[PDB]
Amino acid sequence: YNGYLCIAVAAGAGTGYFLFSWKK
Repeated sequence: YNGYLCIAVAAGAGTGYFLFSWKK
């Protein structure tokens, strides 16, 4: 049930904490 698309990248991006996503 909806387990892909913007999931791998998301989880992959936000795998750790935030990363560049919320670059300091």
